[PDB]
Amino acid sequence: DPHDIDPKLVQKLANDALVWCSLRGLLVGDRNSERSGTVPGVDMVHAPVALIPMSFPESHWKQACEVAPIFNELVDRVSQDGEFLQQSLSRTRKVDPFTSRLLEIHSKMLEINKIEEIRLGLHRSDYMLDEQTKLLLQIELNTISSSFPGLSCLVSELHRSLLQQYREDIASDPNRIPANNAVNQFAEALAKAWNEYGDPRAVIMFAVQAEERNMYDQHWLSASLRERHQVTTIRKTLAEIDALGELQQDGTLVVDGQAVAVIYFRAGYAPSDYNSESEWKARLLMEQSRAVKCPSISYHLAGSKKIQQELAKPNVLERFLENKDDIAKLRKCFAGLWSLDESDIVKDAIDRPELYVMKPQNNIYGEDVRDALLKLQYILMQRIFPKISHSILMREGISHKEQTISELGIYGTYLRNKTEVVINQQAGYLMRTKVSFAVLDSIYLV
Amino acid sequence: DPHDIDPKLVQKLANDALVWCSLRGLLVGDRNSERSGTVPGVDMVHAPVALIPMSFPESHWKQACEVAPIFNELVDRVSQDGEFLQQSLSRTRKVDPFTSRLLEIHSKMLEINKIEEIRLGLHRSDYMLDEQTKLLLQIELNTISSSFPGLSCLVSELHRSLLQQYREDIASDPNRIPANNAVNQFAEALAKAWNEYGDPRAVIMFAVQAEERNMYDQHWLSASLRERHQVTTIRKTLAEIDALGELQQDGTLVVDGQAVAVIYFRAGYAPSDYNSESEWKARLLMEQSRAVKCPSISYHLAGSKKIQQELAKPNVLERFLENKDDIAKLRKCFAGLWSLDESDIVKDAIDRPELYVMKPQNNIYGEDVRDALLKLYILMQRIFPKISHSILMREGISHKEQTISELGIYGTYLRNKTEVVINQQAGYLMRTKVSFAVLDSIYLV
Ligand SMILES: Nc1ncnc2c1ncn2[C@@H]1O[C@H](COP(=O)(O)OP(=O)(O)O)[C@@H](O)[C@H]1O
Ligand SMILES: Nc1ncnc2c1ncn2[C@@H]1O[C@H](COP(=O)(O)OP(=O)(O)O)[C@@H](O)[C@H]1O
Ligand SMILES: N[C@@H](CCC(=O)N[C@@H](CS)C(=O)O)C(=O)O
Ligand SMILES: N[C@@H](CCC(=O)N[C@@H](CS)C(=O)O)C(=O)O
Ligand SMILES: [Mg+2]
Ligand SMILES: [Mg+2]
Ligand SMILES: [Mg+2]
Repeated sequence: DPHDIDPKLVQKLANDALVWCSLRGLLVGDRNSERSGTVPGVDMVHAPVALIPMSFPESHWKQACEVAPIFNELVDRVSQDGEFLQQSLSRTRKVDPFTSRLLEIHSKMLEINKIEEIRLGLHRSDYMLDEQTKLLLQIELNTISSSFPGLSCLVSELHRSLLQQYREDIASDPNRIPANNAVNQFAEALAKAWNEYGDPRAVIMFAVQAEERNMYDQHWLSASLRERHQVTTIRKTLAEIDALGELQQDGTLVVDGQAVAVIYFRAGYAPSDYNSESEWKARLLMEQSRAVKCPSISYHLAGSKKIQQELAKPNVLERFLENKDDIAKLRKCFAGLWSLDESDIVKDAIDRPELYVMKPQNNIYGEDVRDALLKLQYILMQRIFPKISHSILMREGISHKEQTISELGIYGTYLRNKTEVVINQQAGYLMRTKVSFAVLDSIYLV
Repeated sequence: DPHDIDPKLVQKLANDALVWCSLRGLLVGDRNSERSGTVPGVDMVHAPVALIPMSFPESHWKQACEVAPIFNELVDRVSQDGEFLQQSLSRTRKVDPFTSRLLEIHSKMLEINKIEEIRLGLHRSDYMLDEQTKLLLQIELNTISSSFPGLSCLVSELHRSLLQQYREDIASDPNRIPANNAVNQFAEALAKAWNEYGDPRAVIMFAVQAEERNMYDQHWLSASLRERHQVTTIRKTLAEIDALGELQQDGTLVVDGQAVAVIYFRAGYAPSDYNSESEWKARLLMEQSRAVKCPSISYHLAGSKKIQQELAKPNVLERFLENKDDIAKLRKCFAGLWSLDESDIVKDAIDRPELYVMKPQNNIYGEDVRDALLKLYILMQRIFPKISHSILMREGISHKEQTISELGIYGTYLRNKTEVVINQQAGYLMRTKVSFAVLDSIYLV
C-alpha cells in the first residue's frame, strides 16, 4: 500500500524517479512556459508519473493483448465498407459540423474510386476493469493520434529500475512489470509501410500541432525511425502542408521538395486544429494522394464512438468477421452501448441514471444523466465502476498521495498491402492513472 | 566552415540537436530558475553545445592521450612527498586563507602518520594548441571535481549522430569523431575503488554543492555505478556530512547509518563552499577516515597551480620519475611557468606584458599584467590559440561566433598497497568559447 510508505522513503524514491526521467528522455514541455511547446530542449519537466506501478491481474492483461489483433483486423474491414460508415454516421453529421466535414472528404474519395492499397493502423484500445464483476471492458478504440508509445515504454523501465534499486525497502518482483516495446514496434510498422511504398528517397511526414508540449513522445518515434531504420521524418502543421504541399500527376504528395510515403497524424482529430479553410484543403490534398495515411479518412471515421456502438448491435460483427471465437472474444470486452434513438434504453436511463454514462461522440454521470435526457425531450454507455486505489503521483517535482482510478491501453500495429497482411499484433501498453489530473503509469502483474 | 552553412540548414541542425539532447539526458538546470539547481527533473534546458564538432589535429590528440598516464603517476608520487607540498605552498599560505586551512588538514594527517593505502585519482588535464608554434601546451591539471565526464560523452554521440544524419548536406566522415567513454571509465574506477575497500554494504558518497545546475552530469556517474556495477551512491553537502557523519573506532566513515567506502568530491574546491566551521570539521572528519578519498588532501594540494609551477623548475621532475622519456614527454607539454618571487621574470612581464598571463593560485591578460605587477599568483606564458568559426547553442538559440577551444583529457588512476590497478587515459572534453562557453567534441584531421 503506497500510502503506508514512510515519507523519508517516498522522498528518496521521488528524487531517484525525477533523476531517471531527466537522463532518459521521459519529458514534457512545462505547462507554465510560452516556449516549451514550440522550441525543443527548453523549459522541460519530467512527464507526470506514478511513483509505484499499478497492480493489475495478469489474466485480464492477457485478455486485452489477445483481442488486439482482432480489433486491428476489424478496424480494417469496417473501414473498407464505405456505405456502412456513411449510414452509421448520418444522424451525427446534422448535429456535429466536424464529423460532417470528415464525411465530406470520405464521400469525395468514394466519388473518384480512391483505393488505399497500403493501409497502416497505429491503434490504442482503452480498457477499465470493473471492480464488482471483474470484467475487462473497452472504453474506446483510438484510430488517430494514439499518444504515449514513446513515453509509456520509459515508464515501464522507470518502475523496473526503482523496484530493482529499492529491493531492500520495498518487497517486490521487478519481473512482474511486463516488457513494453511500443515505440520500436510503432517505428517498425511505420518503416515497413515506407518500405511497401517503395521510394528510397521518400520521407514519413508527421502531421503535428502548432504548439505541442508532448513533442518528446513524438520525437522518440522519429528517433527510432532514423536510428534503427534510416528513414527520414519531417514535422509539419496542416497550415504548413497547405502552403508547402502539392500533388504530382501520379498522385505523389510532395512537401517542400520531398516525396511523402507515409503520413502519421498527431493532429487533425479535433475541430480546433482546423483554424481556417487552409487546414481542410490540406486534409483533402493528403487524402487524395498516393501516400499511406495513418489514419486514412476511413480509419479515422471507423474509430468514432458511434461506430463502436453500431458494432455492438446484433448481427453487425458477423458482417465483418467469419470466425465465431474472435467475435465472442470481442463481445466479452463490450460494455453495454446504445444510441439516444433506442427509446427503451432512454427510459431506463431516466429511471436508473446511476448505471449509465452519457458520452459525446464532456461526459455526464449519475443523477445528471436523467436531467440531460429530460432536457433533450451523444451515446449511452454502461457505467463502469473501477477499483479506487492508493498511489503516489509526481507532477512538477512534487509527490502527492492520492485516491486514483486507472485505465489500461493496448497499442496495436496493423499493416497490409493488396493481398497480404504484413503486420497484425499487440504492440505494448499504456497505463494512465488519475485522481477520483492524470499521470503515466505501468503495470505490476498479480 | 560553419559560418558558410545556409541559415535554413542551421535551423534544421539546431532543432535536431535540441531534440537529441532532450531525449538523451544532455541537460543542465536552467540559469533563470530558483529550483533547477535543487529539484531534479524541473526547469531543464539542453546543455550549451557547439552544433558542429571542432577540427583538431590527430597528432596533438595522440600526444595528449599518451601523457595522461604519466601525469596520473606523477600526481600520485608528488602527493606522497608530504614535505614537498608543505615547502612549495608555504608562501601561498600566508596570503591565501583557503590553502592554509587545506595545509592544516594535511599537517594533521602527517602528525598521526595517516596512510592512504587505496588512492583514487579522477583527473582532467587541460590543453590549448598554440597557433604559431603548433604546440599542445598544458593550461592546468585538475585533481578535484573534474566536470563533464557524463556530458562530454553525450556531446561526442550528438555530433556523430548529426553528421551521420546530414551526410547528404555536410561533407564529413563521422568516424573522425573519436570514441569517448569517460563516464563509464570514471564509474569503473570508482567501482574498483569500492571493490578494493571490500565492504559489500558500503556506498560511494558524492560530496556536492547545495545548489547544482550541473547535477545531471553527476547523476550520469551514479546511474553508471548503479546500473553497471550495483554500487549504491548518496549525495551530501559538507554541512550535511558534519550533521550526519561520525567515525567508528576503526576509522570507518558512517553517514546516515551507511558505511562510506569512497568519497567523490564535486565540492570543497573553493572557499565559498565552506560557509561556516561545520564544513571544515566535515572535511577533517572525512580525511581521517578509512575511506578512499577522490581526492585526498594530498591529491588536492598536488593539483595546485603552485605545484604545477614547481614541477616545471630544473631537476624537480627527476625527483619523482626515473624514466627520462616520460620526463621529456611531460616537458614538451609545459608552457613557461613562474612565481612572482622570480624577479627577472616579473621585470620581463612588466616590459612585455602582452606575452604573459597572471593566474591566481580571475585571470589577468595583456596591458593589465603590467598594472597589477606595478601595484604589487603565478605568471604563465600566454598561449595564442586559433580563432575558429562555430555555431553555439544556448537556451534554444543558435549563435554564429568567433571562438577559441580547450582540450581536456580525463585520466583514471587507482592503486592499492603494492599494485597499480588502473592507470589510463579515460576520454576527453572539448570546451569552446567566444573570444561564455559550450561543450564540444573533436573532429580529427
Ligand atoms: N463506461 C464508462 N464508465 C465509467 N467511466 C467512464 C466510461 N467511459 C469513460 N469513462 C471515464 O471518462 C474518461 C474519458 O473517456 P472517453 O469518454 O472515452 O474520452 P474523452 O475524455 O475524450 O471524452 C475515462 O478515462 C474514464 O475515466
Ligand atoms: N597560459 C594561458 N594562455 C592563454 N589563455 C589561458 C592560459 N591559461 C589559462 N587561459 C585561459 O583562461 C581560462 C581560465 O584559466 P584556468 O587556468 O583554467 O583557471 P580556472 O579554471 O580557475 O578559471 C582558460 O579556460 C583559458 O582559456
Ligand atoms: N496532440 C497530442 C495528442 C493528445 C491526445 O489527446 N490523443 C488522444 C487521441 S486523439 C489519445 O487518446 O491518445 C499528441 O500528439 O501527443
Ligand atoms: N560544482 C560543479 C562545477 C565543478 C567545476 O567547475 N570543476 C572544475 C575544477 S574545480 C573543472 O575544471 O571542471 C560540478 O561539480 O560540476
Ligand atoms: Mg475513437
Ligand atoms: Mg581549465
Ligand atoms: Mg589544478
